[PDB]
Order: sequence, then C-alpha cells, then structure tokens
Amino acid sequence: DKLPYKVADIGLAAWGRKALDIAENEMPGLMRMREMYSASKPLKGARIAGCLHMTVETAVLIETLVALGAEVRWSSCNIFSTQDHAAAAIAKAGIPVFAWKGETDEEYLWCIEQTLHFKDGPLNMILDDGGDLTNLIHTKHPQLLSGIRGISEETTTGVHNLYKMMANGILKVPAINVNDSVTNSKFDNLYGCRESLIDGIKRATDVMIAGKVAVVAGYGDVGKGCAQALRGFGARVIITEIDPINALQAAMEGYEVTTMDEACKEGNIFVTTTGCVDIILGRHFEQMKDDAIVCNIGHFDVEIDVKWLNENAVEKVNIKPQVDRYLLKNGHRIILLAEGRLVNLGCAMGHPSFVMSNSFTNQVMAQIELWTHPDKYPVGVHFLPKKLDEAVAEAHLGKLNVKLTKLTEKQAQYLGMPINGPFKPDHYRY
Amino acid sequence: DKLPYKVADIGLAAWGRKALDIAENEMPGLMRMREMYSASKPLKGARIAGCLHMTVETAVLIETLVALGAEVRWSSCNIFSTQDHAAAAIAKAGIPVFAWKGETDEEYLWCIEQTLHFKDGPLNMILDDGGDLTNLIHTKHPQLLSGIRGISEETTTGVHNLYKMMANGILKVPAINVNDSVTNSKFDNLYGCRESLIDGIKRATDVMIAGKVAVVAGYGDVGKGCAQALRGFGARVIITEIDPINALQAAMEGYEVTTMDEACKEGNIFVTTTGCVDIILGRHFEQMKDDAIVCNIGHFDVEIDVKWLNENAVEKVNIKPQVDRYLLKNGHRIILLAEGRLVNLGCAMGHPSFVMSNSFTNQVMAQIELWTHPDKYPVGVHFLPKKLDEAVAEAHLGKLNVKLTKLTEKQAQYLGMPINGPFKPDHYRY
Amino acid sequence: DKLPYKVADIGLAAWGRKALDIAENEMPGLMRMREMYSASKPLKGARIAGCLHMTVETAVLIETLVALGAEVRWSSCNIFSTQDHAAAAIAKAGIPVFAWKGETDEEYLWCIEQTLHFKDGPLNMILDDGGDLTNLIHTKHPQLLSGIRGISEETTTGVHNLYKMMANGILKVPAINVNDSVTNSKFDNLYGCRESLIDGIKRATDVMIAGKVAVVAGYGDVGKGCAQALRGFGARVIITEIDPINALQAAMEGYEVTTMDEACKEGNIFVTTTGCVDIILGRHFEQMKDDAIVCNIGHFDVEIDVKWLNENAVEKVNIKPQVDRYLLKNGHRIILLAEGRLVNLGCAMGHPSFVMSNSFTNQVMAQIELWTHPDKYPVGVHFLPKKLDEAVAEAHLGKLNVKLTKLTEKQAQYLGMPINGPFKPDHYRY
Amino acid sequence: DKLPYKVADIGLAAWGRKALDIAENEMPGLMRMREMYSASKPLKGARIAGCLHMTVETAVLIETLVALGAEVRWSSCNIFSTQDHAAAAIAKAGIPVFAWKGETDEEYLWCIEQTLHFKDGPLNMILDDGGDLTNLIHTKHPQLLSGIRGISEETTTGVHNLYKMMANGILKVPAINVNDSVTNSKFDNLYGCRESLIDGIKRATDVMIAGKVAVVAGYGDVGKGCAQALRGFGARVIITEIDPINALQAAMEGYEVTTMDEACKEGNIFVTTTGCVDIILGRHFEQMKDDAIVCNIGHFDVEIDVKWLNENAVEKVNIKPQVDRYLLKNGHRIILLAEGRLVNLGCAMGHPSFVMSNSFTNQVMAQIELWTHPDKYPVGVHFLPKKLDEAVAEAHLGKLNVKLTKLTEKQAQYLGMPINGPFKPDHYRY
Ligand SMILES: NC(=O)c1ccc[n+]([C@@H]2O[C@H](COP(=O)([O-])OP(=O)(O)OC[C@H]3O[C@@H](n4cnc5c(N)ncnc54)[C@H](O)[C@@H]3O)[C@@H](O)[C@H]2O)c1
Ligand SMILES: NC(=O)c1ccc[n+]([C@@H]2O[C@H](COP(=O)([O-])OP(=O)(O)OC[C@H]3O[C@@H](n4cnc5c(N)ncnc54)[C@H](O)[C@@H]3O)[C@@H](O)[C@H]2O)c1
Ligand SMILES: NC(=O)c1ccc[n+]([C@@H]2O[C@H](COP(=O)([O-])OP(=O)(O)OC[C@H]3O[C@@H](n4cnc5c(N)ncnc54)[C@H](O)[C@@H]3O)[C@@H](O)[C@H]2O)c1
Ligand SMILES: NC(=O)c1ccc[n+]([C@@H]2O[C@H](COP(=O)([O-])OP(=O)(O)OC[C@H]3O[C@@H](n4cnc5c(N)ncnc54)[C@H](O)[C@@H]3O)[C@@H](O)[C@H]2O)c1
Ligand SMILES: Nc1ncnc2c1ncn2[C@@H]1O[C@H](CO)[C@@H](O)[C@H]1O
Ligand SMILES: Nc1ncnc2c1ncn2[C@@H]1O[C@H](CO)[C@@H](O)[C@H]1O
Ligand SMILES: Nc1ncnc2c1ncn2[C@@H]1O[C@H](CO)[C@@H](O)[C@H]1O
Ligand SMILES: Nc1ncnc2c1ncn2[C@@H]1O[C@H](CO)[C@@H](O)[C@H]1O
Repeated sequence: DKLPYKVADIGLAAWGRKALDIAENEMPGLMRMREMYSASKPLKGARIAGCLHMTVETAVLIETLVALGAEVRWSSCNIFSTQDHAAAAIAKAGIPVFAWKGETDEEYLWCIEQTLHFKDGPLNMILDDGGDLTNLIHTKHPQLLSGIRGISEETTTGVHNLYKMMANGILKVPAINVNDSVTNSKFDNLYGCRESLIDGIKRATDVMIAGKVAVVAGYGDVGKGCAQALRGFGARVIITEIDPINALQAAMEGYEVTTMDEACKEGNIFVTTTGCVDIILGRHFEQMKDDAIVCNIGHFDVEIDVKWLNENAVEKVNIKPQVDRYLLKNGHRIILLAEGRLVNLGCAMGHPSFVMSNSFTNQVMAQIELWTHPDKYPVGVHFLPKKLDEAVAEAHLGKLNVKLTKLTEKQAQYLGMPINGPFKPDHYRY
Repeated sequence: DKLPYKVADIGLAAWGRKALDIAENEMPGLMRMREMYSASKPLKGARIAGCLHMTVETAVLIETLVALGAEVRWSSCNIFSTQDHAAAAIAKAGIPVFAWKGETDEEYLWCIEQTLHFKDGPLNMILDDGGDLTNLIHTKHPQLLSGIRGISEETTTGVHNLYKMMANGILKVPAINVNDSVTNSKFDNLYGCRESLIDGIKRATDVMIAGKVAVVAGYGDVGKGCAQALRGFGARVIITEIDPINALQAAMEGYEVTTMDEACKEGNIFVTTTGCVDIILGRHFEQMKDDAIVCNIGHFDVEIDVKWLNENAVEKVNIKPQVDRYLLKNGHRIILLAEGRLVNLGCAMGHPSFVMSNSFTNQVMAQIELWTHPDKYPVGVHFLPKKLDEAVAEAHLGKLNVKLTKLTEKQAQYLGMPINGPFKPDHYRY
Repeated sequence: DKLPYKVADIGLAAWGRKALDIAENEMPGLMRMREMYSASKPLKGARIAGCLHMTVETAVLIETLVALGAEVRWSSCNIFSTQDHAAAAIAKAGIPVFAWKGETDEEYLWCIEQTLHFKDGPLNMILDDGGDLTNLIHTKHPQLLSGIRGISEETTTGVHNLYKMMANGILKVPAINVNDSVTNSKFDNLYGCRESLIDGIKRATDVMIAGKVAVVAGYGDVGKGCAQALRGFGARVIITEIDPINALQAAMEGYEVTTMDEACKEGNIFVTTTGCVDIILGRHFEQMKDDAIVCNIGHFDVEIDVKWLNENAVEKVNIKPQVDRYLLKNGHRIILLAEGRLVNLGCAMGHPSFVMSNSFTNQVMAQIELWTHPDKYPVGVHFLPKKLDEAVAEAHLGKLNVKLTKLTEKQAQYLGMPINGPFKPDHYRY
Repeated sequence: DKLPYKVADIGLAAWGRKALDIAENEMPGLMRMREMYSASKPLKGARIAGCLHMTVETAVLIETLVALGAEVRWSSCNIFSTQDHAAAAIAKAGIPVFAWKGETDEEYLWCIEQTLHFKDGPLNMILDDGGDLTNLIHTKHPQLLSGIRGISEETTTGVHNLYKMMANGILKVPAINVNDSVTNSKFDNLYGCRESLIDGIKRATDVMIAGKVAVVAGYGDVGKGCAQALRGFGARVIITEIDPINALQAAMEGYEVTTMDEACKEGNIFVTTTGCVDIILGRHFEQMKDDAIVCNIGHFDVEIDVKWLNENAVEKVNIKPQVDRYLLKNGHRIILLAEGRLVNLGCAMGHPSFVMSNSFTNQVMAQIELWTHPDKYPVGVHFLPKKLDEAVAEAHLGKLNVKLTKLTEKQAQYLGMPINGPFKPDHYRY
C-alpha cells in the first residue's frame, strides 16, 4: 500500500514531456511564479495533496509547486479527465501520482487516499478542484485536520460546501476561495468555455455550426462565452434564463431570450450552462428537430435528463466514443454528447493552456498565502487579495504583448490610488 | 426671489409635451413605477430637490416622482445639457424648474438654490447627479441638513465625495450609491455610451468610421461600450490602460493595447473614457495624423489638454457649434469636438430613453427607500438591495419581449435560492 | 434665360468653402485624380452636364473635373438632396450651378435644362445619377445627341434604362455603367448605407437600437450593410428575401430569414432595402407593435405603402421635419420616416465623404475614358476596365494607411498575372 | 488488373455506413437530387470516372449519381484525404473504388487508371477535382476522348488548365466550370475554410486563439473566411494583399493590412490563403516570435518555404502526426502544421457535410446537363446556368428552416423578372 505512483503506462513520459514543453510557453503565470519564487522556495515544508484533473496543464502546475520547493502527491479529481502521457511525465519526474483514464469509483477513492500520506507524515496543505479531497479528509481522516494548514478551492460546488461546513462549525481549516478572483472566474468560466465549446462539438459531430439555431440555457459566465462562441460561427443563439439581470444582458447583445419549452422546438444544437438540474426533459426531446445535438458544459450530467432517453428511446446506437444517437418513438434522432457530462472535457482537450495558466497561478498564490501567512487566515473561507489578482493578470500581458500604461504621481494622486496599488474597489465587476 | 420657475421659453411646452409622450413608451421602468405606486403615493410629504441634466428623460423622471406623490423642484446639473422644450413642458405642468440652455456660472448656482425652498419649508430629500446639490447645501445651508432624510447619488465623482465627507465625519445625511446597481452601472456606463458615442461623432463630423484607426483610452465600462461601438462600424480600435485586468480583458477581444504615446501616431479618431487627467497632451497632438478627430466622453474636459491647443496652435477655426479645427505648427489640422467636454452630451442628445429608464428607475427606488425606510439607512453611503436591482431589470424585459424562465421548487431548492428571491451573490460581477 | 447660376443664397459660400476643405481630406481618390491629371488637363474641350445630388462631396467632384480642365454645368438630380452652402461655394467659384433645397417639379426640370448649353455650344458629355439628364435630352433635345460623346450612369435605374434604350435602338450615345465597378458598387451600396442607416434613424427618432428586433427586407448589398449596421448596435435582425442565394447568405451569418408577413409581428424597426414595390402594406402595419419605426433606404418611396397610411390612419401627427407618427384604428402608433423616401438622404447627410470619394473617382475615370478613348466605346453601355477599378482602390489605401504587398517576378509568373496588371478574372465576385 | 475495388480494409464498411447515415441528414442538396431524379434515372448510360478526395461526403455524392442511375468508378484525387471507412462502405456497396490513406505516387496514378474502364467499355463522363483525371486521359488515353461526353471541374487549378488546353486547341471535350457557381464558390471557399480553419489548428496545437495576433496572407474568399473565423475567437488579425480592392475590403472590416515582411514580426499564428508561392520565407521565419504556429490552407505546400526550414533549422522534432517543431539558430521554435500542406484537410476532417452538400449538388447538376444536353455544350468550358445555382441554394433553405418570400405578379412585373426565374444579372457579385 506504499506505491510511489500509479499511472496507466510509465512509457508515455517521453511524449508527455514533449507536451509540457510546448505548454509551458503558453502558461506565463506559472512560469513567472517559477522565476519569482524558485529561489525563495516559499513552499518548503509544505506537503500538498493535489486533486485536480490530471492533464498537461496541471502537470505544469505540479512542477511549479515543486519548483517553489514543496512536496506534492496528486490524484485526478475526475475519472476521465486524466491524460496518461501527462501523468506519465509527472511519474517519471519522481512525483507521486495516482491518475489514469477511466478509473473505477473504488479506484478513484483509492487514488485520492494515496496522496494523503508522505514519508515525513501526512499532508499539511490541500489543493482542491471540487472538494473531494477536502470532504474525504474531513469525514474519514479527522486526525490529520489539526495538521493541515490550508485549503484552496476553485470550484463553485467545492467553495459552497466550504461555506456550509464553516457555517455549521465543521470546517476545521482556513480555505481560500480562489474561484472568485477575476482572472480565475473569467478565464475558467468565460474564456475557457468559449474557446472549447465548439471544439468539443466539432470533434464529436464535425457538424457545421453556421446557419444553425443553437439554444443555450443559462447566461452566466460560461453561458456568455458559449453564446459568443456559437455566434462567432454564424449560428443564431437563443437563451433561456431565470435571472432577470442576465436575461437583460443577453437581450442587449442581440440574442433572443425565451423558455426551453418554446425553444426546444427551434433548436438545432443545445448547450446547457447551469449548475441547475432538469433543464432539458422528455417533453423537450419529443419536440426537438430531427438529429438535434444535445450536450452539456455545465458541471454535472445533471442538466440533461439522460435517463429519460435511455428509457423512452427505441434504439440507442453508439456512433463513436462519447457520441451516441437515440431514436425516438416519433422518428426523430437525438445526438447526445459526452453521455451528458462536460462536453469540453469529454470531447475536447478541455480548456487551453493559457487560460489554465491564469486560474492556476491563482492556485499557486493561494498556497503561498495560506502556508506563509497562516496568521492572516483564521478558519473560514477567504478571498485572494485584489492586488494579487492584478498580479496574475500583469504576468500574462507579456505573452500577448500589451503595453500597460503606468499611472503618474499627479494622476495617481488625482485618482486617489497607489501608482502600483489596487486600481479598483472590491465591489468592482469588470 | 420667489419665482415659480425659470425656463428659456414657456411656449416650447406644446412640443416638449410631444416628446415626453414618445419618450414614455421607451421608459418602462419609470412607467411601471407610476403604475405600482401612483396609488400608494409612497413619496407623500417628500420635498425632492433634483439636480440632473434637464432633458426629456429627466422630465419623465420628474413627473414620475410627482405621480408617486411628492413635491419636486428641479435644476439641471449642467449648463448646456438642458433641453428648453423639455423644461418648457415641466414648467407648464406647474412644476418649479430653473433650467435653460447655456446659463452662466452665477445663473447655475442661482438655479440650484431655487430648489432649496418649498412653500412648506425647505427640502427633505436630495436627488443628485454630481453632488453639486449635495455640496452646496452641506457648506452653505447646514441648517437644512437636520431636515433632509436622504441623498441619492448616481455619479462616480458624486459618490466618491460622499464616501469622503462620511469618512471625515462631514456627511450628515444617509445616501444611497445608486450608481453601483448593475442595471444602472451597465446602462449609464456601457450601453449608454455605446449607443451614443458615434452619434455625437457623426453629427459633429459626419465622418466615416469604418476603415479608420480609433484609439480609446480606458477599457472600463464606458471604454468597453465605445470600443464595441467603433468596432461594429469597421474601425480598428486600439486601447490604452493602466489596469492589467481590463487590459487583459481587451486583448481577449482582439483589440490591441498599447500606450497613448505609441498610439497617438496611428490613431484617426481618439476617444478618452477615463476619470483621469492628462490623457492626451501636446506631445501626442504633434504626432497625430492630419485631421485627427479628438473628443472625450469621460466626465470632464480634464482628459484632453485643450489649453495646449489654444496655446501652441497657429489658428483655431470654428467649423460649427461644438466643432473646432486647430492648425498646428507642422501642417496638420486637429478637429476637436465639444471643446473637450462630453461629446455625447455636447454633440448628441445624450443617451437613449430606454437606457435612461434603467438608471432612473434605480433613482426612483432610492427615493422610496430612503424616505420610507429611514430606519434602515443610518448616515452613510448605502447600496440598493439586489432584489431591487433585478426589479429594475424585470421591468424592462417587457418592452423588448423576452420570456423569463421561472425557477421551480425542486430547482430553486437544488440551487438553494428563493424562486423569486435574489438569484446571485453580492460579489457577483455579471 | 441665360443666368450664370441659381442657388438658394450666394452668401453661404464662405461656409460651403469651409466644408469643401475638411471634406477634401476625406476624398483621396478625387484629390489624386487632381494630382495625376491637373497638368494634363485630359478633359479639355469637354463640356460636362452634371446631374447629381448637389452636396459637399459632389462639389469636390465638380471642382475635380474642372481641375482636369473641363467646362461643367450642374443641377442636382434630387429636389431635396441639395446642400445650399455646398452649391453656394461652387457658384462663387464661377461655376454654373442650378441647385437649391426643395425646388418644384417645374423648377427641377428647369434646373437640368440650364446645364444643356454652354457659351461655345451645347454639352458633349453627360454625368448622370438617375438618367434624368439622359432621358430629358434623348426625348426633348435629340439635336444635341450627335454632339454628345458619352454618358456615365451610376444608378441601377439609370443603368437599366440605358440597357433598354440600347436594346430598342434608342440609345444614341455610348455609356459606361460606372455602377458595376467593385469600388463603386460596394461603397455606394454596402459601406455607404451601413455607415448612415442608423445615423438617419438616430437623428430622426434618437431611439435606442440595442435590444430591438429590426426587420430588414432584402439581403442585397444595401441590405447586407444595414443588417450588419443594426447588428453591431445590439438589435436582433430578421431578413426577408426572394433570392435563395442571398437568403442562404443571410442564414449563414446568423440572421433569421422569414416573410414580411410573419416578420411584421415581431419587428420594432423596419428598413426596406429593395428596388421592389409593396414590401410593407396595410396588412403589415395593422400587425406592427406600438410605436414601430418604419423607414426605407431602397431607392424610391415605392417600397412602403405610405398612401395606405394617409388613408386608413385616424390622425397623422408631425413630430418634426421628415418624422411623422400615424395613429391606427387599433391603438398602435407608427413612426414613419422621410415620408417613405430615402432615410439616409432624408434624415442624415447621406453617405460619408470617403465613401463618395470611391464612387466619384470611378465617375471621373469614366469621363476621361469616354472622352479620350471614343474609339474604344461604340454606342452601347460599357463597363470600366478592371485595372482601373483597382486604381480607384489603390488610391484610398493611403488614407487608411495600408501597406499593399507587391507581387514578385517569380510569384507573378507562378500566378500567371502581371505584377501590376489586373489580379483577378472578370467574373470574380470579391 | 481487373479488380472490383481496392480499399484499405473492407471490414470498416459497417462503420462507414454509420457515418453516411448521419452525414446524409446534413446534405439536403444531394438528398433532394435523389428525390427529384431517383425515378427519372437521368444519368442512365453514363459511366462516370470520379476523382475526388474519397471521404464520407463524397460517399454521399457517389451514391447520389448511382441513385440517378449511373455507373461510377472512383479514386481519391489526393493520397491522404481518403477516409478508409468511407471508402469501405462504398466498396461493400458493390461500387468500384480505388482509394485508401497515404498511397504512393505510383499507387495513386494506378488508382485513377482503374476508373477509366467499365465492363461495357471506357468512361463517357469525367468528374474532376483537380484535373488529374482529365490530364491523365487527355495525354495517355487519347483514344477514349471522342468517347467522353463531358468534364465537370471544380478547382481553380483544374478549371484554369481547362481554359488553357481549350485556348491551345487541346481540350477535346466540353467542360463545365462548376467552381464559379455562387453556392459552390462561396461554400467551398468561404464558409468551408471558415468552419474548419481553427478546428485544424485546435486539434493540431490545441492552442488558444484569443489574445493572439494572427497573420493571414490573402483576402480572397478563403482568406476572408479564415479572417472572420480567427476574429470571432478573439485574435487580432492582420492581412496581406496584392489586390488593392481586396485590401480595401479588409480595411473596411477593421483589419490591418500590411506586408508579410513587417507582419512576420508581429504574428503568433500564420495562415496562408493563396494560390501563390513564396509567401513565407526564411527572412520571415527568422523574425517570428518564439513558438509561432505556421500553417497553410491555400492549395499546395507551395506557399510556405518548408524546404528552407528543413535546411536552415538546427533540430526538427515531431510533436505528433502532421505537427512538427523546428528549432532556429536563434533560439525560437516554429510549429509547422500539415508539413505545409492543406491544414484543414491534414489536421481536420476537411469541410463539414452541409457545405460539401452545396458544391457537390453543383457537381451532380453539371453531370446531368453535360450528359443530357450535349447539344447545349460545344467543346469549351461552360458555366452552370444561374437558374440552377439558385436551385442548389433553395434546396438548402429547408435544413436551416428559412422562409423564402415569393415574388408576386405585380412585384415581379415591376421588377421585370420571372416570379421564379433568375432574380439577378449575371455580373451580380452577391
Ligand atoms: N465545463 C467547464 O469547463 C466549466 C468551467 C467553469 C464552470 N463550469 C460550470 O458551469 C456552471 C455554470 O457556471 P457559471 O460561472 O456561468 O455560473 P453562473 O452562476 O454565472 O450562471 C449560471 C446561470 O444559470 C442560470 N440558470 C439557473 N437555473 C436556470 C434554469 N433552470 N434555466 C435557465 N437558466 C438557469 C442563472 O440565472 C445564471 O445566470 C457551473 O455548474 C460551473 O461549475 C464548467
Ligand atoms: N458621458 C457619459 O455619458 C458618461 C456616463 C457614465 C460614466 N461616464 C464617465 O466616464 C468615466 C469612466 O467611467 P467608467 O464607468 O468606465 O469608469 P471605470 O472606473 O470602469 O474605468 C476607467 C478606466 O480607466 C482606466 N484608466 C485610468 N487612467 C488611465 C490612463 N491614464 N490611461 C489609460 N487608461 C486609464 C482605468 O484602468 C479603468 O479601467 C468616468 O469619469 C465616468 O463618470 C460618462
Ligand atoms: N439610399 C442609398 O444610399 C442607396 C445607395 C445604393 C443603392 N440604393 C438602392 O437600394 C436598392 C437595393 O440596392 P442593392 O444594391 O442592395 O440591390 P440588390 O439588387 O443587390 O439587392 C436587392 C435585393 O432585394 C431582394 N428583394 C427583391 N424583392 C424583394 C421582396 N419583395 N421581398 C424581399 N426581398 C426582395 C432581392 O432578392 C435582392 O437580393 C436599389 O433600389 C438601389 O438603387 C440606395
Ligand atoms: N483548403 C481548402 O479547403 C480550399 C477550398 C477552396 C479553395 N482553396 C484554395 O485556396 C487558394 C485561395 O482561394 P480563394 O478562393 O480565396 O482565392 P482568391 O483568388 O479569391 O483570392 C486569393 C487572394 O490572394 C491574394 N494574393 C495573391 N498573391 C498574394 C501575395 N503574394 N501576398 C498577399 N496576397 C496575395 C490575391 O490578391 C487574392 O485576393 C486557392 O489555391 C484555392 O484553390 C482551398
Ligand atoms: N486543460 C485543463 N486542465 C485542468 N483543469 C481543466 C482543464 N480544462 C478545464 N479544466 C477544469 O474543468 C473544471 C470543471 O470540471 C474547471 O474548474 C476547469 O478549471
Ligand atoms: N438623455 C439624458 N438625460 C439625462 N441624463 C443623461 C442623459 N444622457 C446621459 N445622461 C447622464 O450624463 C451623466 C454624465 O454627465 C451620466 O451620469 C448620465 O446618466
Ligand atoms: N453625400 C452624398 N453626395 C452625393 N451623392 C450621395 C451622397 N450620399 C448618397 N448619395 C447617392 O445617393 C444615391 C441614391 O439616391 C446613391 O447612388 C449615392 O451615390
Ligand atoms: N469533406 C470533404 N470531402 C470532399 N472534398 C472536400 C472536403 N473538404 C474539403 N474538400 C475539398 O478540398 C478541395 C481542395 O483540395 C476543395 O475543392 C474542397 O471542395
């Protein structure tokens, strides 16, 4: 029970390494963190248990925490999101990794647990992207809690659960809600899904986007990026919403807002961008035009009533991996992607490296704070300082070559703000 | 010193009334406020002293506070923003108004003061769009303070000043920062300027936008709307910024971000969207291509070094009202609009009615809260509740015919939010 | 009957001249033609009878033909398109002009005739923008025909008529269909209306474009530009078409194509971009939403059933010049612009100078060809050579600063085309 | 030498059939052709020798000519474009096919030849996508010429060669230049590359498009679609052109036009869209930013100086199939895709089915004309009638659900055109 790592095939490393090379040039934030802190080794003594989809970009993250001098043990937060050659490299790198494609629920749980203990004791830091690493511990390894200094969550569902545990006096460790940074929120949510929604759809169906009517349920950040992605292609986007402010937003950009009920008749493509359930049900499926393409990029296979399909469907033919085509009792066909799960993760390579570098530099900064500024973070879920958000940004202005103008004493004075200090109030919405 | 009103020409009413008719159909918010509260007359006993550019939209605002039963005395917050026929109507309507186009600094001040006293005593409520109505009182009419229940500011410069006075124990009245509502911030800043930046430029120069290189300094809300407006026309927009998150924002939309110095060589059109000073100086002007069109939509004639022009310019020819053309010592001409002032306000009819309906419904709500819920607002600068913001929005979804989807018990539950209650956290940035 | 000119007020000149100055910097084409031919005076002995809306841009045109050494006599092709101060300048310039705003049908015809005879005999060249100058002659002044060397038409309706007369052996002069040049078709049709459709609507109604559903009948060039203009603002555009290729074109850009019948129910704004009649009829009007804004930019007040309005409308109130609002027997109002006429011409200053510079340089070239290469053009309607179209273009690449790459011997060869010669086949569609 | 077919693996069929099913729902044109002519069997007696990349869409094409009753023998016009499972199906279908992935030059030539003879004699009809099937015959099988009734080319390089042979009295068969139909040109060139440029780049590099500066050489149709594709993503596109009309075109859409020389310094991504050579050479490569991504979608590996790379490059590492990364003597890396060949064809699944359905229906129609109207087409290269172009379109308006408005006697008359007849002149450019 004392393995050094458990990946699909160690062989893949050489190639996995080829990728981490190309990818690193696209992740300025992490690479900067490496420069600025590789010497300081500000993470020494930290034993980080990371639970985040084991991909090429996470590899760059893992090697960045190590470079900042820290012990790390990783396990993918998803059973399918792993990239064996990515995990290959990290293993060959002499780093404990317990990740591989399509593992069983039992294997998953196993994987995570393998990151709990180091050879100098148990973990003292948690890096989560869903709270599985946090929940598991809190409820099965209470012992270790007193030994953990911090937790950095980056997911809505994880962050929330943190607020809950804290609200119910269960949280026994300070956490930093990384997800609510602007550079983390916008990228992981808006630019991220915008760049990879169609990729997922293309690789799956290779269908033409233009000229098609695409229904997008939810106008949040993710919904916004998808709506902008689909429209950039020539499709006519229709939006459904429950929040009147977001719905106004949509209408002001030219989209048509209506209910899924009315909408399910018009759509050609259907993307669900919510953390809500029962977005698309049988009464909708039976209205859809022949060969409608349904897929979800929200967060769980909980937005599409997949079950109904597998139930009220005549035949279910599998065109290919993660692309099935159900036959309705009315003659119409229904192309369902990723089996209802996240289409960009299930049909594409997830989000680009540059995007991840933004949400991941936030992650590296949370570790540093949490493990170097304990006094600053009492038990509760905290937010990263704004001056540090701007920091994640500025570190990316190089890659794309943008010349940032620098305020001047007079100006700064006039504005009443530090020439380098935070440039906006905390409630600023960008 | 006891006049009932002071407008340019009372005659204009008939026509001004023609406008308030057309205009009302474009301002659902306010018109809804009249429906929902015309009976309750929730503003009874309130004597509101309003200082907001006296336009056709403000007229609809004024008549809306009156319908909600309240005494009102108005004066434009600007010497040129007034629309004599709009002010005409309101006068004929038996409402004290002291506004007219281009008044003198002495007249302006005079105008404001005429709204201070009613025939039942002095004011008890303040509606400001710059803090001039607020400042003037606090420093020349301290008596009346104890008599004032609230203040509702809608301008950055006014809001700030409130925070200050409060910070220095000067503010002696609770205020509601109306400007930070989503439905007010976005419309008054983004959509507002987006709809009218080019209009002001067109009427002024009637120039062709497409094919031109337009330089926009500042990627805030206003900058965002102008950048989107100019690009929709075919211009190649370049942006300058001091904030690394806004600059990243820009770059992610395809714009080129650089410094004004480098930029002043390329630009054909120049729009300044900041609350900053010395954005465009002589060293820029002397770089600009022949016949460059310079104008500012920020907030004051403080962003362009007009002075330098009037100083280092050979001849200054006035093509027409609010449109001058300076001749440089190098052969290049410089078309300067609105004399450096707000171009949409000085070369156009400002923002549209529908937009105004949003930021103004917020205004009406602040009045009701502040004067119906004093207990709730101790002296300080407060924010309008979120459930109310959504309210301003929902009231506009009709005009544009958008079908809002309604959450369901199960859903609502799953999401952990009231089926009607606020759908988003307070830090939500939309 | 021998006046030297007939303009509204000669005084206006000083100001008209102010305009021609600013304007000339925006019309590189004509200004280049002036350089390249001011010396050659390639138009000597040519007596041009010009009939084109007498505006500031036409003035720059007029002075450009003269500079190329030619006698010119002008009359506007429209009774309202004229710009008195523009015509003023040209008169003070010692040039026969018979144009002024809103002249009577009898005055119009008069005006045209005054350009027929010079003090060395009658005209020998025709520059028409509607065929009124061409028709009039052919049927009332046959004598002069044998004396006229050429005709240059730039309008669909004028061009067609030429093809007809020619088809029926009536055409007695060679003509050059200038309208079908790329640089003239695209600018006068697409970029032209795109830049000024909304300006027209703003000045007229000052209404907010965003969030509205705009119906555009016809997806030709003009319709394409209007649809792109309206969408850049945030409106949701719907398109109607009779040609299946244009309709598919629309659908591939994300617009929704449907019939006016179904569309008339949704629309908030209505732009007709055809040369067809009966596009919007009573059965539509009685379907439109309250305060719908109807206007036409096609070519004649023949696309909207204005008549029906004036007939089946209860009351017709005139909000202001060129903006009326009919009241229907059902409670809905209808804002009708420019009285059914060209809205950009009737509510704005028409197209911008730079656009005009393109379609007018085409015009200047036709004159030169037709009058310097008679042998090349036998009686019939001809097209401007392609090498010359590219010429009109190359002449504008300077204003907007574009670095045109130059083919190289090896390349040119490989491509099989002249390094400077036409780069494209004649059926090329750009 | 009498094989019935030669494909990679016959087994693949079942799956290939799976595809042809899904695909057929996206190609309304061909599916319509099947309806309208399945009975007539208007192609009876025709023995078609098809040479077109053997993919899933060509499969649908092949089965469409057969359904119209015709013998067919196919061979891919490219050595790599073939799709073994697609070819699989067609073989299992009892159809002579000689296609498989990556065949040798000797094999290719062999494959083509296998379609020349049927069991009732040689071919009497040619369907070419490059003229390899035409050339080969004309120069090695002159006998058969007199036996061939028609040739339908769809490629620039093929069409041209036709005009040549004809110009040099070599062409001994009438041909129909299908490529110049609007529905074929626009789709195969504009919409086609627009939908699949980024897909090719994504699968290849999985790089993030937004925030990047993309250089596109050539503003033709393909260049136009690529430029619109990249911009919709958020990149800043810069264009290079030799044609002044296209360069103006670009500048009027907001792009920046300049020379490759100057541009090669700025670019992050480089797409070459010409039929020209030596677009990107060593002097450029040595200027490119680190990790620049170079790829070409023109028509041959002739636009990028690949050779130079393989010559002046230190090391060339192969990241993966069709994705190499050269290391320069200056430290910068250069990611070269598809080895310089067509990136959408070499890194993606080419163009979508719907697009192909357009350019392929054109193809089916040319066969019918050419083989049912010989008398109509004397030896020379002809264009498909316009009434038939609109036909290809109308046939697709269904899929996307667009309601085509139908002219009316009065209207039609007014317009002077047949209510169903062609709605536009031949020189119309859409
Ligand atoms: N797949 C990915 O790469 C990825 C990346 C980030 C986030 N996400 C997930 O996507 C989901 C949405 O994220 P977000 O940042 O846009 O959230 P968000 O909170 O900004 O927006 C969600 C939107 O859903 C709308 N909505 C809720 N219930 C609805 C219903 N029944 N019908 C229509 N609209 C409804 C809400 O009004 C809201 O505006 C989350 O579950 C999130 O974790 C996925
Ligand atoms: N004319 C109008 O109708 C109208 C309506 C609303 C607001 N405004 C005014 O416009 C201004 C901007 O408003 P906003 O809502 O976008 O503000 P904002 O705070 O959102 O953005 C201002 C932006 O300016 C940038 N900036 C500051 N100094 C700069 C400099 N020297 N060079 C380049 N960029 C610089 C900042 O980084 C910031 O992103 C304010 O003065 C505001 O009151 C005008
Ligand atoms: N106001 C201006 O500044 C200006 C400038 C140039 C041209 N025009 C005029 O605009 C008109 C259109 O010009 P264009 O260049 O786009 O012409 P166009 O020939 O390219 O397109 C006209 C379009 O109208 C469509 N159409 C015809 N009848 C229709 C109907 N009943 N319903 C729906 N669609 C219908 C046609 O299918 C066609 O695509 C002409 O009369 C032209 O002279 C006006
Ligand atoms: N890969 C595909 O799927 C696909 C599909 C259709 C066409 N094509 C090919 O793409 C190429 C271009 O097709 P198109 O329809 O756009 O052609 P096009 O003739 O419409 O445009 C080519 C453009 O290249 C420009 N150009 C030529 N030499 C240049 C140079 N040295 N520098 C800059 N610009 C230069 C020309 O001015 C012209 O506008 C052709 O070889 C064509 O066969 C590829
Ligand atoms: N390439 C990637 N590497 C790591 N995490 C990713 C990638 N693409 C998407 N994600 C993550 O997917 C999560 C949702 O499962 C998001 O929080 C997002 O950060
Ligand atoms: N038409 C209008 N009526 C009243 N205020 C306006 C109008 N257009 C713009 N404004 C105001 O101009 C202010 C800046 O001077 C903004 O806060 C905005 O709300
Ligand atoms: N400013 C202008 N000066 C001269 N002609 C114009 C102008 N704007 C539009 N036009 C002309 O309007 C004609 C249609 O009436 C078009 O052929 C176009 O060239
Ligand atoms: N999926 C496809 N099937 C067949 N031909 C294709 C496909 N995608 C692109 N092409 C062809 O690629 C050719 C250039 O090699 C184009 O003429 C185009 O029609």
